[PDB]
Amino acid sequence: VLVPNLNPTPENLEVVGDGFKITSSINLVGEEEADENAVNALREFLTANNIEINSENDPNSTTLIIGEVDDDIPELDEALNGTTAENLKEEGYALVSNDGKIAIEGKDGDGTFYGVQTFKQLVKESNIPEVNITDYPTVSARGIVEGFYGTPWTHQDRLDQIKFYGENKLNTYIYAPKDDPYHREKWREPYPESEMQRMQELINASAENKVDFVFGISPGIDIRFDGDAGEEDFNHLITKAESLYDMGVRSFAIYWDDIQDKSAAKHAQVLNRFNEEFVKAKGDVKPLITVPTEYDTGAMVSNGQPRAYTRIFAETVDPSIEVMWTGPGVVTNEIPLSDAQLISGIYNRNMAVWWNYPVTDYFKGKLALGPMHGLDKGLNQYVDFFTVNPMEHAELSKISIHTAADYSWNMDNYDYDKAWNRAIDMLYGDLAEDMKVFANHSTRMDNKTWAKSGREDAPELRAKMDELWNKLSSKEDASALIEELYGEFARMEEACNNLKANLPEVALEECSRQLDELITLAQGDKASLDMIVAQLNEDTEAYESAKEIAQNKLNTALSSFAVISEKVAQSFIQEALSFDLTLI
Ligand SMILES: C[As](C)(=O)[O-]
Ligand SMILES: C[As](C)(=O)[O-]
Ligand SMILES: C[As](C)(=O)[O-]
Ligand SMILES: [Ca+2]
Ligand SMILES: [Ca+2]
Ligand code: NA
Repeated sequence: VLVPNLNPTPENLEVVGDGFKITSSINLVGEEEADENAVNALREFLTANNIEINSENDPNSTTLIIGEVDDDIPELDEALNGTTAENLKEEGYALVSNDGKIAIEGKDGDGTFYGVQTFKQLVKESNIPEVNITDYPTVSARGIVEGFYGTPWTHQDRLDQIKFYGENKLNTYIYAPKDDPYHREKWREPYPESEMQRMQELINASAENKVDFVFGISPGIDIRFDGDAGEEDFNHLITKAESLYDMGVRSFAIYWDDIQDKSAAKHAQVLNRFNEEFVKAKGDVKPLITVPTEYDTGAMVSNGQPRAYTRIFAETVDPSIEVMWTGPGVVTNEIPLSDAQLISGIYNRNMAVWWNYPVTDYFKGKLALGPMHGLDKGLNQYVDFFTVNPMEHAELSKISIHTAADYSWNMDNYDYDKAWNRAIDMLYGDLAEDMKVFANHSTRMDNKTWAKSGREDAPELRAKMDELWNKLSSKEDASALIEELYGEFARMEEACNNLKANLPEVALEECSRQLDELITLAQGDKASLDMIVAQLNEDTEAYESAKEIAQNKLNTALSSFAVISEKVAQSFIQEALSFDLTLI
């Protein structure tokens, strides 16, 4: 039995046997000791898969042994056969499946939860490969920052995301929706009881899935620093955090991104005192997180030094506080190692990243369905906290989010093309190949001004198109390539028609306009080829009809709100329109 697709990619995986079939009922050893959340996740799986737990041990049944390094379970030590989570970093685990026994040992509880996650990905129709795995993340915090503008996620969207994060070993969710005044416009005041159950449902869902629910506060709207409105407003900040602490919040983020009010020393004072009086006082609270007013390299540095704010902020903030930045720009092609080194150097600490992809709020007509791209594979040298800013489109965000889980857990081995393919395969099953056709055309984000990021759209198709123009302007035979391109354009329309018919409403409601748009472009792309063949056949009537169709298909794509494949399927039409074979 083969190893299924896994996400994230485990650090170490060795195929050690032929694989075995899990029995209809199993022996469960260790559930009394092992991490509750981890056991609950196992039980949920076993139920959904029709695998019963024996009330009494039967040596003919499959044995599943679960626990932590701390625990003393001899059945665990036996089944692991020398493999252990003892030497592993936090969230690490060991997984051994060999000859009727599956053994999960976490370095800690989060770790046993993640082991279960790998187990659930390993098992297909009762069959499991025989493997030994030791696994642990590259980066210590890995998650989503809910920082996009436009229509907020629904409550159900959120619950589903949290469960999705847990399944793919993402441990951070920074909560900050624009339709929640208690994070900004009413930052001072605690949640009323009418909003309590909703917030409780998020806190509990997060805790169950080993996701740190980070509560992001943006006081900058109207926060006062100076004098006694300032001792007032700082105490309001404590009051709020205390009312959230009582609900179960153990992680906090304070934003200075939108304030116009701009004093590094004042922002950092609030942060430091909050840190001493709250986060250190509670003992229970994770390191404080902040977003400075200058949060991209262009805004932070000028002329080979930091700008005023950044120098003062870096000098004043406690070393234990987590500082976010977006890379070399707000939305940018890359975070090269050199940029992380620079910023990390200025702050004399490991940085946190806020990565603005797949967010599309700055160019909402296009969907960002690409992988993590442009992020240095050695980034962990200067960064120990990684978040992505997703789209308002929760369901379709899962594709790039899937790749972020792999990038941040197994950075050194991250392969953007393979990770992209794995995301669509795992998310879309039988609809995967059709989803690839469409999503391949919608990875590159570019608002034509300040914001651009992402793998280029449909690169292989781009290259074939370029080859066509090259052959045709070189008096070379392009017969076979013309045939091949007709096939690609027909395949584009076919895949989109399939997705329209078979995608669930939850995806379809996010992408239906972009599906129609790629159909229109595929049809304009076909017409474009018809122009070429017409010229080759010296059929002016066929040329003129195809030209009129191609121009129409281009014009509708340009007018529509939806945007896709600008540099490829769209641009090909304009290229064909302007091309004239008779001059070669
Ligand atoms: C600052 As933004 C990338 O959420 O528009
Ligand atoms: C084609 As590339 C190395 O910019 O992903
Ligand atoms: C570029 As033409 C042949 O439509 O004038
Ligand atoms: Ca335990
Ligand atoms: Ca358009
Ligand atoms: Na033409």
